[PDB]
Amino acid sequence: MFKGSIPALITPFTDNGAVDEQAFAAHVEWQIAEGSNGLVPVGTTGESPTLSHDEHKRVVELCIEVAAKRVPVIAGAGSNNTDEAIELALHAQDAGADALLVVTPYYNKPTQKGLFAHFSAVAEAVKLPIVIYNIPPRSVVDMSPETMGALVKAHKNIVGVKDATGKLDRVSEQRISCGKDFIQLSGEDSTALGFNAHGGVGCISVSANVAPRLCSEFQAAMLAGDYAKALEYQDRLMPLHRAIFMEPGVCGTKYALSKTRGCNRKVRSPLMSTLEPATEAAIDAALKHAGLMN
Amino acid sequence: MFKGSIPALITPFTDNGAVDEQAFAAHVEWQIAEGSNGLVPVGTTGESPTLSHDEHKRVVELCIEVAAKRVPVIAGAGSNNTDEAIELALHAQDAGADALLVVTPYYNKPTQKGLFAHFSAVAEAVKLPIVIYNIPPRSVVDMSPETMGALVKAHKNIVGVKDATGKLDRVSEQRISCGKDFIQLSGEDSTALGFNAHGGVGCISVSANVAPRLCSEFQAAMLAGDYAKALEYQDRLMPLHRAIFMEPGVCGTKYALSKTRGCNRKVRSPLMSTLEPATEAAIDAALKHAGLMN
Amino acid sequence: MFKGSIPALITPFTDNGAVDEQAFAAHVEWQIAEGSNGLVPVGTTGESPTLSHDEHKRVVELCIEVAAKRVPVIAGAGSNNTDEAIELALHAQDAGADALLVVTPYYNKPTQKGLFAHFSAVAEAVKLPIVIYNIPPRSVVDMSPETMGALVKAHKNIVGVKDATGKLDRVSEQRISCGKDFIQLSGEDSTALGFNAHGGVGCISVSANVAPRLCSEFQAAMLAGDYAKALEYQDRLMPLHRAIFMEPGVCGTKYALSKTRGCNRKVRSPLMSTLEPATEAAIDAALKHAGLMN
Amino acid sequence: MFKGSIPALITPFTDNGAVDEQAFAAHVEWQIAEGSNGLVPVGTTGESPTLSHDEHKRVVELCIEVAAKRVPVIAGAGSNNTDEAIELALHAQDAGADALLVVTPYYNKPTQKGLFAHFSAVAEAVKLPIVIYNIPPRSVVDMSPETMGALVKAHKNIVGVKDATGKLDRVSEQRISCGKDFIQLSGEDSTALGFNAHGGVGCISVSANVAPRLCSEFQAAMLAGDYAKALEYQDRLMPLHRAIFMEPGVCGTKYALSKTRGCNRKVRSPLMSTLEPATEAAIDAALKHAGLMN
Ligand SMILES: N[C@@H](CCCC[NH3+])C(=O)O
Ligand SMILES: N[C@@H](CCCC[NH3+])C(=O)O
Ligand SMILES: N[C@@H](CCCC[NH3+])C(=O)O
Ligand SMILES: N[C@@H](CCCC[NH3+])C(=O)O
Repeated sequence: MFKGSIPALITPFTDNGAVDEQAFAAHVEWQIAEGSNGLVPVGTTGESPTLSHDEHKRVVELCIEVAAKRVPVIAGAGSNNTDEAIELALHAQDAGADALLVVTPYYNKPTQKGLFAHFSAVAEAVKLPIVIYNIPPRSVVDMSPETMGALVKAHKNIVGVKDATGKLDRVSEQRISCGKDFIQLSGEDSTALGFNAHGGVGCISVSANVAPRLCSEFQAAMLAGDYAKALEYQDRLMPLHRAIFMEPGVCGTKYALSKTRGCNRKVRSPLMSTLEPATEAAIDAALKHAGLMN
Repeated sequence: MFKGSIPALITPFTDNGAVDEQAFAAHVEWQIAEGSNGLVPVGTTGESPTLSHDEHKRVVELCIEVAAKRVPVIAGAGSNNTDEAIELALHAQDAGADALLVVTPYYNKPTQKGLFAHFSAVAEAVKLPIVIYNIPPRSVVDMSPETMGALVKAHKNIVGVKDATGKLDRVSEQRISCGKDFIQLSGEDSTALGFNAHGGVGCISVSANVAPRLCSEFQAAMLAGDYAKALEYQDRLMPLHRAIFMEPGVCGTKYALSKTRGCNRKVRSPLMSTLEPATEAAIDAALKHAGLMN
Repeated sequence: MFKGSIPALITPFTDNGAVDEQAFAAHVEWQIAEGSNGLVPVGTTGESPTLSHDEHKRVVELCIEVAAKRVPVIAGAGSNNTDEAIELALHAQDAGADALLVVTPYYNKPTQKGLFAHFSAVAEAVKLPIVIYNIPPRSVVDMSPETMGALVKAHKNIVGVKDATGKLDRVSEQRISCGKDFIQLSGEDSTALGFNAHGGVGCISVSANVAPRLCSEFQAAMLAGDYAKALEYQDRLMPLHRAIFMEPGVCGTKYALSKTRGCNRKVRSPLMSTLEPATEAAIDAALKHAGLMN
Repeated sequence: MFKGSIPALITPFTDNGAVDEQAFAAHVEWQIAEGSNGLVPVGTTGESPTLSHDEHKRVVELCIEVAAKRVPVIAGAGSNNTDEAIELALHAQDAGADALLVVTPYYNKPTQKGLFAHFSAVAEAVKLPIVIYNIPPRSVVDMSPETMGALVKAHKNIVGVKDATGKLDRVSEQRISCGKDFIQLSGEDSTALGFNAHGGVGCISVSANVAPRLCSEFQAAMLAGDYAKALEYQDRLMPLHRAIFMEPGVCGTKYALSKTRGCNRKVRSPLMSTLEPATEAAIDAALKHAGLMN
């Protein structure tokens, strides 16, 4: 599949900061019931940076168990250390994941050849399909369409991109360098609309955590070529997309879910369990606009 | 009225550097015959910065004359000096322009309140509709959706935006702040596709100078809601969009037209009448890919 | 000379926006009396963008007349249009200027070869020494040390740079490409200290408009190699440097001068004659800290 | 205590990728013998991202052992996860470190309040002095002078900053918000000169790995107030500063040391053990210019 609305799942915690397994399972079940087309456990939105390797692996395991092969599980296996990425990738494969989401190394700022070496090493270590997570706003480095194309040519299991550049011309450039069959998924909720118009086939989504049905219907409209209907969904959802990201998306999302479903707001430091009053007011207004709150 | 494929017309020069009125008229005639839905004389692509006031005014006059009310003429009237913008706007109005394209002040970096004051002064001085030209990559400053919305509320003749931010979420934000009836036109050829998906109704276009029929058909497909067909045009045109802008777009465009139509490559310093061999090779390949050269 | 504290002079206006010749003359006389080492009429801070060519030329003329050859007059002759730069440069030369300040073309975004052609054309048109004004925060383009070095090699009258990159390693790179004898002047008040440590010999200064004596003494300390004393001046002046630029520097400066010397706050649109309360409070506090107000 | 030339030590590896304890010890001995005034084990340059926790802790231990209290050891204890930072900080304290270098969280992009919470939690967990490592080019987020000042007020053991903003006005702003006694150390080799002119008292240095004596003498000149001599060292060292960073600094440094001292170029993926020919040529030329190679 690798298409449609694919939530980058939050990782719920109890007040003491421990992983809340029952809350996570309930979230996954609800996501599937509401029409989410795939699942990304332990991406950015799943607070990958503040989980231990054991916790990361466990959340991936739990997601696979709960999904029960109903929709593809694209497991977060990203690291700025190639050894760690391989370790996480191998666990996810053994646990029964359907694909891997692998971020460009952050902080250490490798060259394009370093990016090639990193992704090549992961691709050679596993048999699973790999989705490249290109996110310059977080990793600073930016995998060029040329480097991406080289990886596609070299490795049959490098199958797609979660493109969080926010530059929609990159979709067009990636079509040229990687082919029309290369799976392009939006890494940004607010531009998922234009992204699919350029050739994208879905979105790995933060907002889908809050509004899985509306997000799935939005993606279904674009698959059907009904962009007029898709724009109606954008009118309905854009205030939420924006409000969730006024402060870190993880925190915006957990606040939104605390209002709609009574989810816990707890996150791990340096993320904060609190938000500014204006952010909360904007999220409240966006939820009302979307019809998720009265 | 203001929609579809709207070329930001080049201003052809003769070898002494003077405006070539014959070549300009022929270009306008050909643009209309090939399906262009409107005309922007003396925008960025028309080398507004290197024309005198007299020359600027004359090119606007000539465009109006040649158009003969067949398509709307949205006259370039931008300046970083409010006095000059008013002077150019008043001339264009007297000459018979249908609208004005007014850029955000460049170099002097005004505040949001300065932007408001600038556009308010222009709007109060004329009766014509005004399209705000928001281009942070050139002007550095960026008119916020809030400032844009305030201008829309304050002035009935502020009717649209040529949005060259390259941030397609801005279209969605401008829909919220300015309304669904606010006329949004892409200021970037390469993302015109996603731009319309977000609610845009056309593109003020550099590439239309070279491929007016293909660009018009591309825009027509999106107006009809046929985004699958629009993507086919993007496949055909993207190499050209990219190649024209490897070096300044004015120079890329004039090279392309020198190959297809024998147009003079002459531009005014600090723009160059020459390009790098790799740029010319890429433009050549793009023209062949688009079916404009054999 | 071309060294020490060189104010980029404000252009005072009367309430109706006309150039106030008597106020300008008084400002220049006071600057010289307080120890300013040179003068830049009609730079950015002189509101070059909103003066007509006639007004630009007149202010340059007046500055030359008032200075009476006591300190060098480095006349603003910048334009994004090579023809206009030459026109302004030739007038300044005829009027008796000692040098020219020539900005990198803004808005139209030329290539490095375009920058070379622009500065070469100006250099060949005049006999006067030229100071390149490299300001990427306004012009977007950035003259590389390689391009700068090429201009120095090609033209004996390209003698220096007003470097507003804010990247002090550029001073070191420019020493390599242009030589140790190349005159480097800071284009940023807040980093004039580190700039001279790297090999700079002065600053073309906004803050010198407000505190010419303190700025001259600051520069004199660095010339003497007394960087400990220079740091004491930085402690005294930094709050003013910062406060003046919270909003556009022209407006911050004119407010500061309205408080200390009763100068008119009038500027030309899109600059504003007003500031936010917090900006005015910060400038007030900075003036008190510097000892310019009680 | 914390001043002068402080190398951010490389971590040498053997060909199997393991930490080379013999080579690391020899490097530390040589650094101290050549005049380095302090040591930072397992910073960015020490490849902190690609070490395991056990390896990170071991390299810190070894550095402390070899130093034998001759110069202060400022142990790398940075993480984007507050729990990990605390774990690493507590180990370093128990091992006998003199201070901690703690980076702003990377990738997860916390708010200013998140930064405050992160550094507060680390400061409360240990008794050791903490140097904040502010590096927007890697972490994206940027600790403001206001947030830094708040941390200084709240915690007596937050004593300094490794400032890698490359904005030298920040030193002046940090003097205001944090006080004149706040220990400011340059996080950039190429602007260490201007940094100290603004009030810095040293540099945590990549280049010191290659040229420890020249870097120590450079810093000694600035401490003595001899900025003319310091500039002479900048003339000698600038080509090396630049060449080391054409590609990742770790790799530039290890190449330089392979030429001068026979050090292994081995790094951990996604860093590469190879460089472009032009980079190696530039490093070669820089070493010859500095008198480190014939
Ligand atoms: N905090 C580290 C380790 C996380 C390990 C589990 N995902 C990082 O962001 O890379
Ligand atoms: N070169 C000036 C004047 C151009 C006047 C005609 N458009 C500018 O770019 O603002
Ligand atoms: N406003 C135009 C013309 C100014 C002419 C006098 N300096 C510009 O900024 O280029
Ligand atoms: N690769 C992870 C863990 C490194 C742990 C040792 N410093 C990171 O960069 O945060």
